[PDB]
Amino acid sequence: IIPWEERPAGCKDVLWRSVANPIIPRDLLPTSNSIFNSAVVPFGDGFAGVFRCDDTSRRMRLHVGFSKDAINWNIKEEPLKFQCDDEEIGTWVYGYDPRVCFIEDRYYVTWCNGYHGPTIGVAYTFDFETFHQLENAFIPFNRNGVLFPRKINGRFAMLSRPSDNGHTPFGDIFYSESPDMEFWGRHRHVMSPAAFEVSAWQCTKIGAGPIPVETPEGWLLIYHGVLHSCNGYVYSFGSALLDLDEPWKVKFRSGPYLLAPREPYECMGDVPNVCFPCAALHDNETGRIAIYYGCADTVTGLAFGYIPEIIEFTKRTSII
Amino acid sequence: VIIPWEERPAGCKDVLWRSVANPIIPRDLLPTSNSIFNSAVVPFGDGFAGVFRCDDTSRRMRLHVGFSKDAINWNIKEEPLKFQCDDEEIGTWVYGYDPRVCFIEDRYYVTWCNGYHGPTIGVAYTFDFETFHQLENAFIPFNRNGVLFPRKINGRFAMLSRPSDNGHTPFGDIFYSESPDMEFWGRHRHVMSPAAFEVSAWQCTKIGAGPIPVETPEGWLLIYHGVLHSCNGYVYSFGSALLDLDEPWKVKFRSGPYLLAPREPYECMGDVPNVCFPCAALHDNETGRIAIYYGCADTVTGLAFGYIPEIIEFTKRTSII
Amino acid sequence: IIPWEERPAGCKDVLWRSVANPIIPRDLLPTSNSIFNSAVVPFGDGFAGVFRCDDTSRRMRLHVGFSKDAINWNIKEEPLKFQCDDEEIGTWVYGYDPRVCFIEDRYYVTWCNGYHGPTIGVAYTFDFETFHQLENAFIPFNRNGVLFPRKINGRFAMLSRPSDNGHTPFGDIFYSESPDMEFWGRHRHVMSPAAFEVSAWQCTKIGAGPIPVETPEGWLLIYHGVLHSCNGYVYSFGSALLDLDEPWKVKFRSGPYLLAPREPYECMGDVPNVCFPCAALHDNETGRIAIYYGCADTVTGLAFGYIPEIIEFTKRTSII
Amino acid sequence: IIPWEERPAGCKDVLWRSVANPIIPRDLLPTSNSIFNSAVVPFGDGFAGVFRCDDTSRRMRLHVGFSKDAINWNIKEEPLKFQCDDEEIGTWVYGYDPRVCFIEDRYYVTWCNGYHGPTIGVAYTFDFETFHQLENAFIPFNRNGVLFPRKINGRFAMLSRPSDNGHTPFGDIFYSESPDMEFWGRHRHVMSPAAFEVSAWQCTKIGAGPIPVETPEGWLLIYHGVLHSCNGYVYSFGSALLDLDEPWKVKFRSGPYLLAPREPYECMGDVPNVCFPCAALHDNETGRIAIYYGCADTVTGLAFGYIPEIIEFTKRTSII
Amino acid sequence: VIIPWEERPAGCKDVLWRSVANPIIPRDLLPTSNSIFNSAVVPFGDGFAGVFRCDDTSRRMRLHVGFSKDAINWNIKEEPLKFQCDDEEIGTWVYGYDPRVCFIEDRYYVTWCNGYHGPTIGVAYTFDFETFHQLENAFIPFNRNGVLFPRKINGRFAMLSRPSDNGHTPFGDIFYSESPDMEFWGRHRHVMSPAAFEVSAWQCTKIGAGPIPVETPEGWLLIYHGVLHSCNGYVYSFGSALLDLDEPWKVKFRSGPYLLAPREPYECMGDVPNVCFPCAALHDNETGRIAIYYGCADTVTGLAFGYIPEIIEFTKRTSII
Amino acid sequence: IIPWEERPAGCKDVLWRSVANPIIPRDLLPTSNSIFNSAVVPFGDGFAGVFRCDDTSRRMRLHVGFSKDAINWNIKEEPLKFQCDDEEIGTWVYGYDPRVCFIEDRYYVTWCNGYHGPTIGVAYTFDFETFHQLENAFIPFNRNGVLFPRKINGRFAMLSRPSDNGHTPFGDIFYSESPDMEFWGRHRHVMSPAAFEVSAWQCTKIGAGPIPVETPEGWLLIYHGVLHSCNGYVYSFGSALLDLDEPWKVKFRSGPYLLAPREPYECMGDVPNVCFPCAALHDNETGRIAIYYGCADTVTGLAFGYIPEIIEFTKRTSII
Ligand SMILES: CC(=O)N[C@@H]1[C@@H](O)[C@H](O)[C@@H](CO)O[C@@H]1O
Ligand SMILES: CC(=O)N[C@@H]1[C@@H](O)[C@H](O)[C@@H](CO)O[C@@H]1O
Ligand SMILES: CC(=O)N[C@@H]1[C@@H](O)[C@H](O)[C@@H](CO)O[C@@H]1O
Ligand SMILES: CC(=O)N[C@@H]1[C@@H](O)[C@H](O)[C@@H](CO)O[C@@H]1O
Ligand SMILES: CC(=O)N[C@@H]1[C@@H](O)[C@H](O)[C@@H](CO)O[C@@H]1O
Ligand SMILES: CC(=O)N[C@@H]1[C@@H](O)[C@H](O)[C@@H](CO)O[C@@H]1O
Ligand SMILES: [K+]
Ligand SMILES: [K+]
Ligand SMILES: [K+]
Ligand SMILES: [K+]
Ligand SMILES: [K+]
Ligand SMILES: [K+]
Repeated sequence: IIPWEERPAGCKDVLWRSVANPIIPRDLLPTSNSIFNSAVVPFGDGFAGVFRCDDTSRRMRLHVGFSKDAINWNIKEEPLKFQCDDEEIGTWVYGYDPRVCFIEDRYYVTWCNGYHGPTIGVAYTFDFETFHQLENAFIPFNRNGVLFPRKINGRFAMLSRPSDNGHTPFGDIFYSESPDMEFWGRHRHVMSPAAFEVSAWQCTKIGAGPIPVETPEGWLLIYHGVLHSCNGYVYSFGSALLDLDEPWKVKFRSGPYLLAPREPYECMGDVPNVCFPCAALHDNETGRIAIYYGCADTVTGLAFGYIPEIIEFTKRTSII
Repeated sequence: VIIPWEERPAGCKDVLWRSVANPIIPRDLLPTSNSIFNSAVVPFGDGFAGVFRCDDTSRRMRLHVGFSKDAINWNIKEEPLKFQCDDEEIGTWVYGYDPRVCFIEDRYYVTWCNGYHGPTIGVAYTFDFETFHQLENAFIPFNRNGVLFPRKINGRFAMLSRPSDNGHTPFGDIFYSESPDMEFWGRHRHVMSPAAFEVSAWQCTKIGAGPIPVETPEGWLLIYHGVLHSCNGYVYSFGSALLDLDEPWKVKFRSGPYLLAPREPYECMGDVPNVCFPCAALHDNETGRIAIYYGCADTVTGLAFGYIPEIIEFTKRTSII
Repeated sequence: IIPWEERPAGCKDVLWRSVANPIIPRDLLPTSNSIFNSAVVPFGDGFAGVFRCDDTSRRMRLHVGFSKDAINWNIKEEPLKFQCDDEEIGTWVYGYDPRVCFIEDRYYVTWCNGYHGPTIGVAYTFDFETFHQLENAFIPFNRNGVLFPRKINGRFAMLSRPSDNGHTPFGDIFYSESPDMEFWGRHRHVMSPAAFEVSAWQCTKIGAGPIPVETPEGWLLIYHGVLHSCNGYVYSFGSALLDLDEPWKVKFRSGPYLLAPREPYECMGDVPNVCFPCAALHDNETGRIAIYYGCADTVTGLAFGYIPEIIEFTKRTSII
Repeated sequence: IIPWEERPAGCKDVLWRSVANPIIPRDLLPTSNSIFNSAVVPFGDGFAGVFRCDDTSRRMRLHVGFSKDAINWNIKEEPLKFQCDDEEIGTWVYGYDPRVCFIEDRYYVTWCNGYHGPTIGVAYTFDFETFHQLENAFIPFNRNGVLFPRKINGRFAMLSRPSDNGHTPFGDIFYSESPDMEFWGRHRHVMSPAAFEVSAWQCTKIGAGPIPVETPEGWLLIYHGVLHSCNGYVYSFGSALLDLDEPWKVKFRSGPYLLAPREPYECMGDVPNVCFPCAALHDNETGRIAIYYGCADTVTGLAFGYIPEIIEFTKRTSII
Repeated sequence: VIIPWEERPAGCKDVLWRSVANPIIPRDLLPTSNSIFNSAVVPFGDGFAGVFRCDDTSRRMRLHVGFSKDAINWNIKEEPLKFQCDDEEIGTWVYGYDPRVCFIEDRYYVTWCNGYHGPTIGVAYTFDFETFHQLENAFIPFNRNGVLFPRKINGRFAMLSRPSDNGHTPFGDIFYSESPDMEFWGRHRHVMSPAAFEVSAWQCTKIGAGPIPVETPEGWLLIYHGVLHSCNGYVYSFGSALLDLDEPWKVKFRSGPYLLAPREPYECMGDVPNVCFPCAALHDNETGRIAIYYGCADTVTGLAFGYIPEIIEFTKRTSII
Repeated sequence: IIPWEERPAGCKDVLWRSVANPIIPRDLLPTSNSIFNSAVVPFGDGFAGVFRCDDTSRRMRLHVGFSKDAINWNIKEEPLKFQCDDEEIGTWVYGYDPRVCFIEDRYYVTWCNGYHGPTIGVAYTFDFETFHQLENAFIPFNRNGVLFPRKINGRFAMLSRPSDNGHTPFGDIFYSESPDMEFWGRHRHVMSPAAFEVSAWQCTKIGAGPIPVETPEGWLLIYHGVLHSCNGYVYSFGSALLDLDEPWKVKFRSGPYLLAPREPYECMGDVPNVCFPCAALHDNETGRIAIYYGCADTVTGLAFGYIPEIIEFTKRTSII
């Protein structure tokens, strides 16, 4: 049973913000400075997740949380530690940008893990108590690693986003596969930022957000895009539809955003003008989807909509 | 013509004061608008018309016509304005922003930052704010902040402009040019450069012309923006200068202080924080009233009021020339 | 008798903001745009200060102010002018970043003085009416000059911060001495920005804030640190303890910040996301300290704490 | 009778260097540092030109020169000074990049003229003794202004190259017309730099060189292209064919260059790795063309070819 | 195999010495070649073969096969090498540079910097140097300086690489990766970073693998390039390291001094001034002789010679680990 | 007796290169990569110097050398190590840019000393065998520190050049005084780069070269200037005359350079297009001066001229 608020009266938008935003405040932990990625999944008869909680030292750590209702979170004060046989991959430097999904028999966590710069860390859990760390999937510099929630033609699949070691001024989404969660390959380009004249909210760089959502015609991808203004980056998010069998083949890609920084909690904070989607919960029998997104790199917010309406919007407004 | 007006508050000593109704145009007036923050406004018939920059939810820059009975409450067309053009190449639409409008002699002219292998100044005319006829782009890229004078200067059309680059330009002088025919342009003259940081830092990075010049007996009143580069971005403020009536590239007085700078929440939070960008004015020489339209945070449109003679006085008193 | 508010009920922070913030508004003077450094000291029956008041031409000027309570200030409308026999040094270009302290027999004012670029200007006063300018202490480019409030083994001492001629993307704190307030030397490195992975609020650049506060466990240094986000700089502030006798030797340095931009008056304004500490009043008998800080380069705020608590926080959280 | 050297036996190149290169040395004048644009034309008995000669102050000045054979030049020691009735336009700041051609009844000179940054200066001369300055054709920033040698459908026509106020990192060629040599307009884009993967010698920026040469198949445009290596720009040059009646319409554009820096005089100098074409003399009866080019921004060189061979090369290798 | 060789010049105390015949390959060997400066060379039958980076007079980067009896005088094919691939997406040619070639078990493999939405490491194999069969690109962009080990390491193929950007990259660490199958890659391990400027400035900006690692009893001998960033550009020098045999990401010794730096006119002047870029080596374990191929000023190819044990001695003696 | 070559026949230049250049080659020492500052003085029976010799690790080290004739040098293989009781200042990181002169009773050496970035190191020797390190004169970032060869009104005096921590894109010359060779002050701006349109060889940055040369008319300062081309920096050098009593007051300053990179040893090497003057020897009786200068940051060269001729050239071509 997923978090839900009905479409506000008179609202014509395909996605609408929770009137209770933010749902997770910056100061939930005794030394939290900000809490703004919430990689959430159903777990048991409630919910679990891995949260980016930056502390008052501005260190980036991951913490486990649990919730009965997916809105009020009980986040562990101790940062998440990963078990690793290999001491060098198991060395912690930093971590941010978590994503979590269930694949076949267990939950997988990806995050941007420091190993001589940003790359994609990978781990699994059965219980959100012990996490077994796997090889980093890629060589740096890479982030916005997002696994598909089932195998594709008998291989694990992940979207990713080649980066640099700074505030990267570019970014294409890529797709890769693995037979074993250890060795990765068959890299395919998915998409590039759009031209400024076509769709400027996604003209500087783009990156995958929540775990891809399967629909009968393809994968619904919710992804961030950046616009470079004279005064900074503005992060908005939107939707695309990927081919089911070869998800690097993009079928439709929204011209308009789904959501952009509007509210004071999106516009003011540690990084102004940021809506960064990180997770979603959905129900295919009602079409309902709830999208979790970071707000100003400070707090966490929720937005709601219907999958069929998002799909119709993505096709009708498509730039491809 | 009855222009909008609010009297200055009790105890306010400022030369310009904001409308208590700001923002006068909201970001979501149209079903697909993301922001509406340039308002090129003129008297038209028994009321007012304008060309508005309305950026949509794809963050595309388009121009839309609007009409108003009082110049405060606007009815803006949902569909973007399309230009008619004799020439297919010039007529091709890439993007448009930064509109300005004025009447010269027998018709309304519209200039805008028109994409043609980069930003340049598009030119068109209209008799009715329904059909627009596009003329040659006035200049080669890169250029924007094109603003016509509202009459010919010694028998030639005249336009202020602002040589630019293809990004968020880190420099910018105002220039003046003439044309006998609205097709060929020349006699380019430098008007002014940014001020020295230690003299007037609100206008030390770059400058550009705003509203159409307003003719006064003490010269053309130019209201123009200026940029300060802080560690966290650009701050856009605006101020005033007086140009020679006959040779308007000769600046006679230029203000040290700004007239208006970002202060209010609607100016300090939005798509581009800390921007007050003036785009149009309405004025009444009988009363000396002036109403200046300005975009706020690249999100919404606001209005500010003052008196022409008080602005002239301020410009002279505080002149850095 | 220093300004004080009790720590809010339930508040676990070492420093807490005044509920009266901002204490100095942007428009206090007829031509002020912003008022955000407040170099304050006790004087006579109350308080005096040197204030950075940027005007509506965005020029950077210094003005003298007086207060009876150190909260409600009466600032002179006319900028401060300095007396100097040397016309070359005496030439005013611009001035910002003032700091003020009494040393032995008079008050000294330092500021970021334009002399072919930013350097540290120096002047004294006996009465806060007439100010007499001394030689600039250093060659450009330097700022964040902050004198010790007594001589150190017989010499005047000053912290500074080598810079460039723009929005400096680096910054270490240095220490220098002078026998005579004219010739300076014995330059020693104090500290550098921390590593991003250890303490990111202070990983781009740092600079000294208020006059050092003598304690039995060392000089308490309150200093700003910068984090470079994709959208610009975020200024926070924290604490270090310097050796009493050789103050370039850092004994303890906080990991977490003491204060970071949170309130709308800190997050929105001429320069968003800035808390810049400029002065402090303290009472060794009660342990109370009141720290003045510029907010968003627009207004002035106050924050309160106890010196023993700040000492304890600095030591327990030390990254060295 | 234009200069000529026959193609060496076995030489397969479309263009070949004079064996006498450099034809103008850097120290020809008592104060010359370098001499490296040579805007040459037939005049009377022999030849005349306008030369960029940078002095030992590294100032950029134009000088008039005369030659019997177009190879050995007698350049005037004193810079060229223009007569102008408008004192504002007639103010000399700097000048470089000259081009000279006869149109109708007199010689026109264009150059990169300082007027609050680079723009295209214009003047005329009947005798190469007195030069009369006209209005600058465009607003800054622009350079590489090159006139057509006759009117095009009753209007003067000029190629130009919108620029910035530095070492410009971009550059498209544009075309403009004027009824009167005063007011300019009908601006049209001619061509942009090529894609890196298609033709990298011309992928950063391009600019017109010699006066266009009229042929039955279009205007022969010889133009420079830049490649941005890790160690700077490399200037090469190539060929295109423009429509006769509407010269902004490009018919053919070479993939390969015609000439690139190879010789020590091209690869070592004030600006290493530069071949910058500035003029040509040609003879339609024989098809001979002689192209003048600056070498390393230090000296002037000559290269030879046949117009029909250049045309066949431009077509065969066309990237349009 | 008879590897090229010249004895050390009389009086010469350097560990490596340039051929007196340099450049051994000129820039205009082919009718349309602009420059020829990577030479990925191996023994083949009775002579030598290689894959050469020949940039053309359009300044396109292509790979060409060549053959030589002596490894000094090369017969390079006029037409660029084409790869067979049955996946059209991966088999699309955009550009290629930076080849390296070695024999592993049953065939020759060739890696190169292959354009696939930016630089990455392309991989192919050949049995005969006539037909080349392309495999998956080994990594996601941006990467280059991919260099295979000449045997499997504990049953897996192994490759050095170099994470990059899509420009003239201002950074660069060498990495190591493994693959069981020449298709999927993983077990990524950091090998080394640029040195500190105050320790060894020829290798302080970025580093990258050069020739195929050469196996010694004392480790893998890695010859690699290093960049120094002067006010006027990058200077590429090359030096030596020894890697653990079994875990080649563990560096045992790393030279402080360079082995070779741009000195000669053919190294200092050309398309990219001040570049010595090593691309291949031939060696003879019986004699200890090694011949190192290197690109000179991105224009021509040179040769340098030395003795493996003397290089090992120098690497240990001068080690900055 | 200082080295001398008479001006080549007909040569009209104020300064002329030695026909023996380069006088010091790059490979004098077993591990030298380049040898290109040579801070030279008369000593005992001949000459002594401190030389910048970068090694084959590209480390910057200073070495002592001696010569009978000041042309052919015997440079010590071992780098120079300074004696210093203070362990903090005595720590060696790197050193370059040496300058040497005799002041009153001993030889002083300054150099660009690494101390948390570049600053001016200072030391003395009586014998060119043992060198005794003093305090760094300034806080970083600074270089091109050049002492005057006597006291000025009872104080030691030094030119310097505020910098940054990279390849500095700016640079003015400053003057400072010290009563004791420990504490420094009375900082005065000497000169800034010229405007591009006035004198482009010196329009990016400038810095002092050889020790100032006393004349009856003022101090002859030989200094470098930088021009920023598209392909890098070009270092040339020229002359100014400073007031004898107040040497920050410039009396005349040359518009043209004295010398600029022309020869292959100046235009090809580790840093192309560099002539960097570092020391001079002179004879007041004859007016002869021999100027040592770094060539392409690879080798050392010599140029000769006459002090009165240099002075008249500086006056006649003065840009102030
Ligand atoms: C603590 C901090 O500033 N972290 C940021 C991270 O939030 C961001 O996503 C990345 C890219 O812009 O840069 C930094 O790693
Ligand atoms: C869509 C968008 O971000 N447009 C901006 C425009 O508003 C701005 O005026 C111009 C110059 O700074 O840059 C961009 O074109
Ligand atoms: C008027 C203005 O913008 N002044 C700022 C000043 O506040 C700031 O501290 C300094 C460094 O960032 O740069 C500028 O001088
Ligand atoms: C003196 C000097 O360096 N002049 C150059 C000029 O030669 C060049 O064409 C232009 C663009 O790169 O920049 C500068 O004006
Ligand atoms: C054609 C051309 O300039 N190619 C270069 C290539 O040689 C170089 O290795 C790379 C990194 O600097 O940049 C470009 O791809
Ligand atoms: C080894 C090396 O590259 N040193 C240079 C030095 O020669 C130069 O003067 C300084 C300023 O450009 O930068 C670097 O420190
Ligand atoms: K795709
Ligand atoms: K003017
Ligand atoms: K210290
Ligand atoms: K065209
Ligand atoms: K390692
Ligand atoms: K001076």
